[PDB]
Amino acid sequence: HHSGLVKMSHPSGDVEACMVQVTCGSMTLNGLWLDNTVWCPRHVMCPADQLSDPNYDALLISMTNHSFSVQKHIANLRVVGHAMQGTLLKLTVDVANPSTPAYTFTTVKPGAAFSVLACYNGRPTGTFTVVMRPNYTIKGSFLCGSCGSVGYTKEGSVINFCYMHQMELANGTHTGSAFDGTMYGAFMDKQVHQVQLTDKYCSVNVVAWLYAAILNGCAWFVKPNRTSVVSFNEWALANQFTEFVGTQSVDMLAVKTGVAIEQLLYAIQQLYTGFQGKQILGSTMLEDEFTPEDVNMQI
Amino acid sequence: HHSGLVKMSHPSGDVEACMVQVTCGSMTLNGLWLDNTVWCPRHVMCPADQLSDPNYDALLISMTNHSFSVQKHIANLRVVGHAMQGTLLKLTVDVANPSTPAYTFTTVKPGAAFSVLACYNGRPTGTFTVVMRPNYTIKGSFLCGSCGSVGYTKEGSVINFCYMHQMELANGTHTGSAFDGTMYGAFMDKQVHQVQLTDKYCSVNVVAWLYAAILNGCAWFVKPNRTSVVSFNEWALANQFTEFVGTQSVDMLAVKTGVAIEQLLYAIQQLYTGFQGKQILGSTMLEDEFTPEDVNMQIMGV
Ligand SMILES: *[C@H](O)[C@H](C[C@@H]1CCNC1=O)NC(=O)[C@H](CC1CCCCC1)NC(=O)OC1CCC(F)(F)CC1
Ligand SMILES: *[C@H](O)[C@H](C[C@@H]1CCNC1=O)NC(=O)[C@H](CC1CCCCC1)NC(=O)OC1CCC(F)(F)CC1
Repeated sequence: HHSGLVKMSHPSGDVEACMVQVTCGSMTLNGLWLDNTVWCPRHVMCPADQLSDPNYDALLISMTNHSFSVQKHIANLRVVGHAMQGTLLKLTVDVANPSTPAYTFTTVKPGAAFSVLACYNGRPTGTFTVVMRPNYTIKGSFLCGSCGSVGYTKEGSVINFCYMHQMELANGTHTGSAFDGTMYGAFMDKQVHQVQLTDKYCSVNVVAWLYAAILNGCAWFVKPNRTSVVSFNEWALANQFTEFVGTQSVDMLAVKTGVAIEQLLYAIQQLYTGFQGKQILGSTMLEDEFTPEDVNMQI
Repeated sequence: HHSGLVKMSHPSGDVEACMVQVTCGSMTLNGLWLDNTVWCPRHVMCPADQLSDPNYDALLISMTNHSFSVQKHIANLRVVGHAMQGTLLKLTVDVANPSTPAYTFTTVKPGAAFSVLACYNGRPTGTFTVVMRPNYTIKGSFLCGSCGSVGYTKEGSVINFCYMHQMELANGTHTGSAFDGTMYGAFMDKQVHQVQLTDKYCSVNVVAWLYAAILNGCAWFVKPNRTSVVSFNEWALANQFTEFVGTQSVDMLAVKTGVAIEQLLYAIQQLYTGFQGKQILGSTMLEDEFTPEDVNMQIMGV
């Protein structure tokens, strides 16, 4: 029995209408056009010469409004302002985006999922869902020209913008900025080798996934035994798991199933070292990319 | 090394602007509004007590234009005509959808992937990608209210509409209609237990996935040895694989890597038994849900 638990993205329509192309001299990439503001990565200012260690203060001083050009493919936009905020540019333009959705800015924490609209030359090309990993990188699919693609969640018709794509690490994973301008995971926007920390299992997501299993008729791993939040978090330090942190969302799953979070924490301690011949939701390894909210929504 | 080979859907905005709610008595579901036409599953006509063997032909005659209420959410639309085409209703409305995309109506074949815009009460809520399986079912996530949700691809500026959701089977998979009004597979729009055929591995997609592995620096499974297409296809009949049919998209993966299809058809015959402790792209079994087009786009960008 297919659980129907699949990797699901938000409808991208509201964001597609905000995507523009931004050019600065020879560099071009994607930006996000909200009201009279265009957001893009500041490295649009770098020539190919100096990608190893750009001087962003000197680059910005050297610029005028006329240094930037914004075009819409998904309108006639003139840049009337330019400023830096962390690793992002905040360009001001003269026309307001008529299709600006209600929005907010949020900084996601490890374990949370968000949707990415991948864009090339301001044209949306694909959408996928990613989980912010405990080492503050994401997987997903990003090729040359995708910088400035944005990640977002939704609450109603309210879009919470949370990610603007910046770079790929040598291991093929990715990182970007929040719209407060800080890079996820302290990475520097310099083309200089930087090492991701080790990845961990997102405990709270693993729990949701086993709840999903129980809801689909797979509960052989539920015993009466319990492990406390506090004991489990001590066990997790030593075994490559994140701190467990309960939510209203996870509690709903306990009520639906009759199974308590503590029972699954114990279950995870045992399953960590193997399934011993058994399957769960078609896997032989614990899965940590489905959040509690995914399981509530989809089952 | 992370491949960058992920489940990726088309941007759904072109399709969001076409989704409406269609109501007929008790039943409510989603519809697809293109120009002056609204398409929806015909069982919206069906009263809840008569779902096991509905007489659609008599249900339709009994309706008037006022029996159908159509609401946009993402105005009210006046129904000025109604007709049945196979398992779908074709409603005519007095306003042409001002945001109709260029579109076609092509039925997809097994192994082909498409994007789904899952909707409830005419409100788009999620998008995901599915593969039409050899037994004409799809996986995905569909709950009460999802009927009339649509699946599509986009080629150039043209959206191809290929799926309108109708039902969930006992094993949790799903099926529906093509926009010519046929149901995929044998299925009928009757709420009755129905025999779905045995599933199979999608050979061409397994080859694309092996090519993605080669491109990502993982080719331990490649040997000089080859199996021809005709020989592989005869073997496939006895081992739960589809016939392999090459395409230009696969040929490009072969040109780019230097590895011939026939070397990968040979490899599949050896990897079917198991990988014997190794992995391919973080997998210990063969993956058949990524197409050659996916691999060309996501790894090479074509
Ligand atoms: C922008 O579109 C592009 C996106 C990349 C291309 C491949 N996959 C992606 O996600 N970003 C870059 O190409 C990025 C540009 C530079 C510009 C100067 C400031 C810093 C970013 N370079 C990049 O991602 O290269 C990696 C190399 C390995 C590293 F660890 F050093 C980080 C930078
Ligand atoms: C329409 O929105 C709905 C979508 C279903 C509900 C649960 N998941 C889905 O994908 N479709 C139906 O409910 C469908 C309607 C009938 C009405 C007469 C014409 C033919 C289809 N019935 C259906 O899917 O029955 C299933 C329910 C799930 C099951 F496992 F119990 C087997 C029968």
